[PDB]
Amino acid sequence: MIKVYRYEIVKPLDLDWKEFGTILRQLQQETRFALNKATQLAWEWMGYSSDYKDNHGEILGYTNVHGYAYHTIKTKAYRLNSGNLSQTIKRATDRFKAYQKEILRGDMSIPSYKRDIPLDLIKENISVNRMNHGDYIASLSLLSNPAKQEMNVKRKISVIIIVRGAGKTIMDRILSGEYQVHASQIIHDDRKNKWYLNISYDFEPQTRVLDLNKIMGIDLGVAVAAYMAFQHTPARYKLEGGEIENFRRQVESRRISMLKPIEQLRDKIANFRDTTNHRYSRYIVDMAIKMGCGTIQMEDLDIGSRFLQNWTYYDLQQKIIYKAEEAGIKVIKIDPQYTSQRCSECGNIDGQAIFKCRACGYEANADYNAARNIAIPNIDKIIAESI
Amino acid sequence: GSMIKVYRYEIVKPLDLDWKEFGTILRQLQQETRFALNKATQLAWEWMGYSSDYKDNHGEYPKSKDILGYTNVHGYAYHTIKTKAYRLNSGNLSQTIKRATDRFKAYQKEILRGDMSIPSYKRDIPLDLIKENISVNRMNHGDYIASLSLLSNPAKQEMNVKRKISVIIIVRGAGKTIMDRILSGEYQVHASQIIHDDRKNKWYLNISYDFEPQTRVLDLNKIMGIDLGVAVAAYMAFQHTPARYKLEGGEIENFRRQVESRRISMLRQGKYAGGARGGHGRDKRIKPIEQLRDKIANFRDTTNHRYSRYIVDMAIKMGCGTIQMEDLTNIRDIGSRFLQNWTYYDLQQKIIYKAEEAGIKVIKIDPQYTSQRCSECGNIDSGNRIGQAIFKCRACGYEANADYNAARNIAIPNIDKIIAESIK
DNA sequence: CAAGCGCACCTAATTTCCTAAATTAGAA
DNA sequence: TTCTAATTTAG
RNA sequence: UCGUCGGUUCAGCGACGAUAAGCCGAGAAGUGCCAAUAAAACUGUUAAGUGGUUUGGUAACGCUCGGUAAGGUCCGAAAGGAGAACCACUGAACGGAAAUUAGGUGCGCUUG
Ligand SMILES: [Mg+2]
Ligand SMILES: [Mg+2]
Ligand SMILES: [Zn+2]
Ligand SMILES: [Zn+2]
Repeated sequence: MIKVYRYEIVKPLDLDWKEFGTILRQLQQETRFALNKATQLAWEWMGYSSDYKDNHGEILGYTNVHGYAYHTIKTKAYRLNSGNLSQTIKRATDRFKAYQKEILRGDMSIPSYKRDIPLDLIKENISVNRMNHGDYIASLSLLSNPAKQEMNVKRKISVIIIVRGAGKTIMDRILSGEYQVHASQIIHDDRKNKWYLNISYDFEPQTRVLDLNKIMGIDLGVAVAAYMAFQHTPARYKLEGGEIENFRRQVESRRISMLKPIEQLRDKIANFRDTTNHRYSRYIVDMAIKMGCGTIQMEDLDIGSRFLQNWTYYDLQQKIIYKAEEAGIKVIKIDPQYTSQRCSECGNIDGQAIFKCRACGYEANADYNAARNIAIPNIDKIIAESI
Repeated sequence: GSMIKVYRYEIVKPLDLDWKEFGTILRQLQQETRFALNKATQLAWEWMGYSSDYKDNHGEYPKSKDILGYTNVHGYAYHTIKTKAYRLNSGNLSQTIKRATDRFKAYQKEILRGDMSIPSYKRDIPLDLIKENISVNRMNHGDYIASLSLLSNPAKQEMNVKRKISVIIIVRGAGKTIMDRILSGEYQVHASQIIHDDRKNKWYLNISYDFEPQTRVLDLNKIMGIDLGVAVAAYMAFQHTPARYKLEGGEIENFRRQVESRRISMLRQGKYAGGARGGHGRDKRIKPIEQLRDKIANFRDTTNHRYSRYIVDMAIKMGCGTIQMEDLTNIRDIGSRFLQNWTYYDLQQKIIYKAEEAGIKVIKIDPQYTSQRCSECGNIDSGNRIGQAIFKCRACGYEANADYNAARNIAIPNIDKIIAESIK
């Protein structure tokens, strides 16, 4: 629903980077003053003040803590926009109400705010418009009428933001109407000395319904117990078998030093293999329902180079199929052929740590490549056509 | 005198109490310590807010004696927390509060400027014990008993503990040398703490004490230099003698990589795990890595303890009086050193306090071209040759390991001034 | 694999601290 | 009546 | 292979536990979901517009708080038994506690 994305600020559109930078640092002092004062006033509002406060010298007229704080801090913080001051004060007082019980009990001292504090912004005070020559501009309303006059920054402060990549996909929907702005912030990073514009956006999450056209493959890996990949998204999931290696070392050592006892150790092995299969099968199907795939392609089932070595391989299929087919997903058993020794990037049919295509040069994890290769619709034939 | 050190003693059995009553007390007082620490920090921040509003509205700062009724924020904090943390000893509560307010007073400028957040104190806070509230007496038979004053007058009439709480402590090994000196008078017990170790479910009596260091006769013109190398954990060289002493690593990050790999492997396994591992909060889901609590920290602590002792012993064995090392605050050539994620500050901090017990002065110098300057000719080639291993300069043909010429350089007195006057 | 957000959990670097004097209440 | 442990507060 | 005990850390050794990267119970502070309700603030002649507050329920949560194995000896046929009593090795080291800053990691949602 409410997600954020950073857009680094290139340069001020009408100001210099010195005059613009100075204004931001003054608005940062007023933001931090408002955040700390709103905590003091929320500290008094809850009746937490000590006796000496209103005894030697120092109901209130308003209804909420935000109302009492906003009017008190309004006088001094006269540079921030009146809208943005409400959002800054709301953050401080909502954090005090969140931590109220720990503050009273004594499990926490007091909420604190860092020096390089973000500058809040409301929906109506941020607007992104695209210029015809492929430029992205974000007009920001940051100053109040008294501050605009003194600072000679009349109109809004426009900044150019680098929008390239996933941002251009999100941003181009904000301008159309699919995504709508909710709030915003102007963050500062001291390790790059760059200003950012976090534009939170509100949307309707996509409803993922099972599709018989999206395919999720499974790779019985060598260093990973299982690997999952998709050809419609770079998303990947891996069923690592760190617990399986430890159990096999445990049993072997106990078998050596065990020389009924052997009968009980064999019974434990059968249970572990079955339960691990249940956990492994459920994860595979759950990571398929999440991605909206309705087809699970995999191999058909000695020890092999596969990570599981000796294992109830046939039992795992009869639990992958049963769990997948309880949710509408079908299973296609595709022979391995040369899926591992093939390039998913340029279709180069042609150690095992990283696979590097000799022509295309794509280098990625071998188990991941063997999973994308399996994931291709009807990979079995297209390899057979080349071989 | 002049040095303070601690030694833990394990508490085996509480005399005249069960382990289910003493454990209940020790955790009740572990919550009043957290309350006192956290509430006394609120009063320091509150009083600071009052002062800022007073100066703007009245010209000059207010006086605590006239508004709070006390000459310090510590006294007012004691007056307000005394009614709620009524189980702690008054002495112990006073020291606990003093730590909270002194921390605030030390970093008050940073707190106002936003550079430092207001301190917040955790659940498993150690329990404070003053010098006057700790007494160790050993019976003839050979069993040490520590008498502790942990309770207040209302508490001693609610828990039915008429006198101090006596606990049996194990005193063996180097703890026997320290304790027998405390019972004599060579060492004076300072304010101490009670700590809980979660891995073994054991309570330790961390006793801090004061001891006069031994003063060996060591010339101050003898300097040993230490270089944290790339193929060796640390290298030591001297200017006067062509003697080298090297601390080859052996096992340094083998431990760290084999602990993080399990920690990530355990957490990643939680996504597909047994039914009982989910649905019981954060602790029961991250529970498998609770066996890896401080294995890395303890391994790096003991390993650095051995290295510092070896380094200081070589300085004493060769008669060295000054130990010059690098000031790595500038963050120079990290990762490529033999130690990669090691605690280079724990090694340096340990050498300092283990050299002052030996009467050895420690001087940190600014590492600038230290590993690039040939130690015989004195010609700082901006580009030496090889990245590591053998280093051959071109004014003299001097050949040696890059870690021995980086330890024969730090060993030169006032080399920090010399190097600058070779580039300006 | 990458990037935003929310949370918590680790580890390194770094600083500060590791009270006393006087008064009172309870016990022999 | 002495005194040893606990409380209180200045610096 | 990972842990428990042998005064602390590290390693070894002796005995023991291990499917422990496992099993289980209550509950309602937070997220999520559901049903009621609509404050502050802003822009506006008003009207209206933006914004989302407050209460209850539910129990899916890296939701909260917890429980669960591990030296010898002894009683107990055996389970089991009081954190009951007693006994328990070799080498190196043995200055810590709290907080803060910074970096990283994992989990969950969205997107490429
Ligand atoms: Mg051990
Ligand atoms: Mg030992
Ligand atoms: Zn290719
Ligand atoms: Zn040279």
